[PDB]
Amino acid sequence: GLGGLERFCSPGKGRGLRALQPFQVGDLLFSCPAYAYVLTVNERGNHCEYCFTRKEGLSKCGRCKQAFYCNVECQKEDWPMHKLECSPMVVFGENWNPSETVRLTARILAKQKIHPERTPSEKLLAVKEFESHLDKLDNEKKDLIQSDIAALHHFYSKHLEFPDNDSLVVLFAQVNCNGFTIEDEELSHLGSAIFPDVALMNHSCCPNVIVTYKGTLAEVRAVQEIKPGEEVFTSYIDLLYPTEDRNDRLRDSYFFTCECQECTTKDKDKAKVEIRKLSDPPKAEAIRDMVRYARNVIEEFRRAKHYKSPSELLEICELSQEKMSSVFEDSNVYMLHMMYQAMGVCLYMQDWEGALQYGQKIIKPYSKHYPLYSLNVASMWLKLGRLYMGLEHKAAGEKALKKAIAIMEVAHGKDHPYISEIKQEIES
Ligand SMILES: Cc1cc2c(ncn2C2CN(C(=O)c3ccn(CC4CCN([C@H]5C=CCCCC5)CC4)c3)C2)c(N)n1
Ligand SMILES: [Cl-]
Ligand SMILES: [Zn+2]
Ligand SMILES: [Zn+2]
Ligand SMILES: [Zn+2]
Repeated sequence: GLGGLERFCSPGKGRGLRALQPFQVGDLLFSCPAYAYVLTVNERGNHCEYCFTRKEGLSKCGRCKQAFYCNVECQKEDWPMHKLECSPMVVFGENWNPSETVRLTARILAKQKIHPERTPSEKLLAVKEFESHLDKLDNEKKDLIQSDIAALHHFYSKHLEFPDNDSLVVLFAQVNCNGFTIEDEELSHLGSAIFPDVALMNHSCCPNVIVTYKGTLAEVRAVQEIKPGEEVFTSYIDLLYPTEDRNDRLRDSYFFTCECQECTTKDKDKAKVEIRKLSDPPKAEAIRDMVRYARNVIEEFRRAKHYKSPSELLEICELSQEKMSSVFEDSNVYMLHMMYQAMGVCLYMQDWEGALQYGQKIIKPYSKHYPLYSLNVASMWLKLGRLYMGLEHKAAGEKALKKAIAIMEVAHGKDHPYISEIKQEIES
């Protein structure tokens, strides 16, 4: 997080990261070891707790029987963090339920006790310097923070020395906006982590780098050419959506609005909210009304995922698209969102043919709307590839897997484990 790069003051943005040497597409700018990290509960059996390596036959922790490790080195090395939960899981059993944010924050506190001094993950930005945005948080968020502090005390009281409430409020607020989610090759949620030097990068909607993970190591690779003196920009938000949506998301979490070329011009708003070529052109009240509808349905579906059944979820996706299609083309990003969700439901039901059908409809417009080396696009191709291969559509499967590899070679690097894994899926 230092070679050929420096920390600097980005005008209008704040502290950021600047290139001192050229980078080409695919080049590693830096990697950043996790300051703190946690494997999500639902991936326990499938990944090592320490290093996140996926493989069959992982060795169980003999003390709690809940954690899984590659070997005794992984087990020994994870202990300073694992010790925060090992006995507590035995004590609490099925009542053990700290949120992932609480789990990550407990680790931060343990890390601060064992290694109080600057770590390699903090070459340019320290965890203590993270923005909390505490003065901008509403009462609901502050209430949620108090519930996290209560939970932290409740589940970890035998294993941490707690700072005072005011300090923990700041730390939870910092975790809330600075934590990264680590996702696998299909963008499935693996865990949460703190990558301080990665957190230094400012936001653009035409970013020049992409963040990926090799185990718990964050890696930062160029997705456009970067010249000496140029700022290194990552994206904090999902780039599928139009300018207002993007900025609503930025405002919600980080209390700023973007000033990049995409946001200034809004040149891709029309193509993203692609309107049908009707006989009578629609009127702005009807566009505005359908946009509002779409955004509300997306959000209602987000919640519905927790309590509704799979057939009810598909019905929502189908009905939403039927209503939206008065005004929107199928390549419209809001239509794609719902198809993407319907694809998710099919994969969950193990309806492999139905999932393939949705994926086939998503992929080409989805790829046009995202930047060239989007992990969202790579993930979609990978899912198609695997669906095709399972149904013995070999040529289509090879082709989709190779489209995924093409993106991933740039984003993850050519020697990444995922690529070796996917190349073996083709050679098979
Ligand atoms: C006016 C202005 C200011 C700008 C800007 N770009 C950046 N800024 C500054 C940095 N700002 C923050 O408030 C902030 C607070 C914290 N972090 C780091 C986390 C970001 C999210 N990720 C990830 C979070 C979750 C997972 C998804 C990927 C993003 C973590 C580090 C940044 C305003 C710009 N273009 N304009
Ligand atoms: Cl977003
Ligand atoms: Zn254990
Ligand atoms: Zn391991
Ligand atoms: Zn922007």
